[PDB]
Amino acid sequence: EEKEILWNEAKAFIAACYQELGKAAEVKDRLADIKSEIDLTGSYVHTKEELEHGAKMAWRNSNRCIGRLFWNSLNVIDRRDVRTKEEVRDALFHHIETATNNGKIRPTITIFPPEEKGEKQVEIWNHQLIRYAGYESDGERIGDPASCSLTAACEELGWRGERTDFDLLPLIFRMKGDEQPVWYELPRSLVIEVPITHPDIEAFSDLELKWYGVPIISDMKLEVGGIHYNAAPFNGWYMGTEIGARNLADEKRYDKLKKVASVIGIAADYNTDLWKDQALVELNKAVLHSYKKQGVSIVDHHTAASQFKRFEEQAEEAGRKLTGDWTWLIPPISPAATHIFHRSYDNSIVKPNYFYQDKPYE
Amino acid sequence: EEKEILWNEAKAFIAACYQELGKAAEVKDRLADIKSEIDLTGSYVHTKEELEHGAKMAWRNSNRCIGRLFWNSLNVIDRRDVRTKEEVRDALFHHIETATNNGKIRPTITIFPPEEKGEKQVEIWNHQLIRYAGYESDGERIGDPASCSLTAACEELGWRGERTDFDLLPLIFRMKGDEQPVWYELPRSLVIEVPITHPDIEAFSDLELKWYGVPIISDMKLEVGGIHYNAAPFNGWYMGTEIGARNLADEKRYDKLKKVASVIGIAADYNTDLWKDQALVELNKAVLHSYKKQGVSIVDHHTAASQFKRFEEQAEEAGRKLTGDWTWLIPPISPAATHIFHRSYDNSIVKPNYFYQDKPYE
Ligand code: HEM
Ligand code: HEM
Ligand SMILES: Cc1cc(N)nc(COc2cccc(OCC3CCNCC3)c2)c1
Ligand SMILES: Cc1cc(N)nc(COc2cccc(OCC3CCNCC3)c2)c1
Ligand SMILES: C[C@H](O)[C@H](O)[C@H]1CNc2nc(N)[nH]c(=O)c2N1
Ligand SMILES: C[C@H](O)[C@H](O)[C@H]1CNc2nc(N)[nH]c(=O)c2N1
Ligand SMILES: [Cl-]
Ligand SMILES: [Cl-]
Repeated sequence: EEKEILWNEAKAFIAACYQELGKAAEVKDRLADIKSEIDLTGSYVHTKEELEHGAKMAWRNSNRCIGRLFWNSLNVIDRRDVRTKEEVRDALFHHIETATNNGKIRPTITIFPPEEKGEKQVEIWNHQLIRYAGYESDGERIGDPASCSLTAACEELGWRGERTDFDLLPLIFRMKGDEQPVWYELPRSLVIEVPITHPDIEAFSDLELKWYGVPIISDMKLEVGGIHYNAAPFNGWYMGTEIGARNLADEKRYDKLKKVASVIGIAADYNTDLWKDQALVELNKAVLHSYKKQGVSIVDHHTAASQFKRFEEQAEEAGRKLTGDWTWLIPPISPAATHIFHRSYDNSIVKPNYFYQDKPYE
Repeated sequence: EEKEILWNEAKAFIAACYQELGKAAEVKDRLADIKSEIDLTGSYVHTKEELEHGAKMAWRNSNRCIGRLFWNSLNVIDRRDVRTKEEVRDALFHHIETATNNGKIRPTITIFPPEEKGEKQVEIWNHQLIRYAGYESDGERIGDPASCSLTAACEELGWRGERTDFDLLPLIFRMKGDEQPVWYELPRSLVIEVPITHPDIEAFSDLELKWYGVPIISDMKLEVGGIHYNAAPFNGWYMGTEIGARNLADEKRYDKLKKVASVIGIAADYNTDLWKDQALVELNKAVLHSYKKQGVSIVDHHTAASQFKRFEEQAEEAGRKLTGDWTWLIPPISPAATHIFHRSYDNSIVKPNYFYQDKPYE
């Protein structure tokens, strides 16, 4: 049955991929080649063209992503050749470097060898290649609470964090055959961080807030034509709200809204004063201002929504069905000021796509 | 089949209603009475107790309502006895008066005779008993655009609006047997309006904004035990965002955000300045402040969310399944600052409930 799934998915993908690439006539021969290869080896190997476009199609089908307009300009790095943890580490290091691009962020995906028969060749433990550690012990909470479990797992493996609020987690991944994952400290020269300041309010720097430049999802599975790339880290640039309205605002994250209200000089006593709402706006203005001042790529949620509208138009123009998750597409601040809020979306799963997978820790 | 639907719904409602009222033992006899009455007349008549609790159950099942905590304190006015348009008008006038309660708004529903065999006894054309007219002609737009079609329909019937931005629409409803609906101008002494001022910014009054005190939905069908009350106007108090973030903010409504940005002294040039977001906050602070200053009941979205959390707890406590529409429950500003955003809801339709129905105009 597993083979049948692979072949069925392969047929659907190769047809669709080759149609889009204008290689329609080559479908029959390519499928035959694949049909034998599956019959022989229990799997098949993508061409670079199929892989590159498959990763682009997968971004295009990401229902929760508001930034899908630029799906076709995705930078794909093919690292199916890696065999050693040294190679994995250097690929991950390289991904950070080239994607960061001195602030002018390049949407990039590095693709590692896929699962053979459910067996992972490489298993990345990081949720993001760049993320802050989190600590919770006897009342004392430090750093990013969302990283508490991974941090504890890393401290099992001989790593120790400095316990600032912004400890960079090391890269941690496990190779096929090894029982334990290895970990490597990130070179600080590879990680751009942005100090959060406010354009008008000088006291905002007293919060001593900062965030990393590049969000690189590293725990999701890329599925292309029945092939499971469990290790394929990808990145874009931040939408400001992700940092200002969530990472730094959520009670179960950095929980900074009360201190923001204090530095911007407003009371945090009454719900009717809408101080949380005011704090969210100024903090999100601070985030956008800070990234721009440092020359690190970022987009506000209004501009992002406009771009997503173009994506919707582009999709209809090309005769493709649009899919999307309304609950995720709406920004967490002023969503009714975007068009997204005022229309509906089909939340169907189309492949190729990126999927969740179980954590090896926890 | 229609009778079978009525009887099936009647069985489900009477059982459930009487369980909750602790009148469990009376279910059998009451159902027999109903079974004969349906067999005889093609319908059945609710007791005052069933009607009152049915309307309360219906509010409790309103998936899109964030204010369901106070479902059991709903003030039910039984006007199934009305036969004349004079009686309908005076009932509607009375509803406005008693619900307004000099600002201390009482959640109230006035229930008119139900459909007999799909035939409406009374047909209310108003979307809300109190709403502003809207005009669009050769480029010129005046008032509330959402009322454009109803306003045009009213001006067919001999009514004429003054064409201010806040013309009160007349009550307009049609009686069984009449081809045309009648219309009655609202007494201004019955309608509380709130001038919008800002607590800190004096120039906000230059916008000359205002809104009516009491939102009274009048075009929805209340369904109770198979009985269709197509005319049953209900009201609560406003959540501030409904006015500040939607009615006065939407481009297809009053579209006031640019003028708000001007009076609060910020530029409306760059998306990255988040001026819309800032304008939304100050305008919503203005709305809340204004209603409080006038002693007209209103609730901010944070407090409302807290109350809705209690409703969720109350529901689990009493062993009732919770249903809700996530897309409607989240407030249009700072939704991620509420618990609603961070959990999911089953959007199943439970009866009794309130439903949409076709407009007689349009
Ligand atoms: C170009 C800049 C990009 C922007 C501004 C953007 C924007 C967003 C945002 C705001 C989210 C929601 C994240 C959250 O709430 O946690 C998101 C989710 C997502 N984006 Fe993008 N994105 C970008 C690039 C990409 C790229 C390059 C890919 C992959 C090829 C991608 C795939 C996804 C996926 C899979 C999710 C869902 C993750 C999840 O389920 O939690 N995006 N995007
Ligand atoms: C007590 C004060 C109340 C508050 C603060 C409240 C809050 C809300 C809000 C904010 C909405 C969304 C409206 C919109 O976005 O257009 C809503 C919808 C709704 N509420 Fe309530 N509500 C209250 C009382 C009531 C009452 C008394 C009923 C009926 C018995 C009711 C039934 C509904 C229904 C049926 C809807 C959905 C209307 C639609 O589908 O568009 N609510 N409520
Ligand atoms: C590619 C990208 C761009 C962007 N602007 N922002 C992001 C952030 O995306 C996130 C941020 C946090 C969680 C998440 O979901 C992936 C995990 C998978 C395991 N379950 C929890 C969610 C995805 C990514
Ligand atoms: C009872 C109540 C309380 C409250 N705070 N706010 C409202 C406002 O509710 C609305 C406000 C606008 C539209 C609407 O929906 C009913 C119509 C039915 C016909 N289709 C369009 C929506 C419901 C009601
Ligand atoms: C398409 C989408 O369902 C629509 O814009 C909804 C979203 N959530 C909402 N929520 C409320 N309270 N009121 C609304 O009118 C809407 N509109
Ligand atoms: C329960 C609900 O789906 C959950 O809170 C979602 C809502 N929408 C979201 N949207 C984004 N972009 N990111 C999120 O983490 C969430 N969380
Ligand atoms: Cl993030
Ligand atoms: Cl309204």
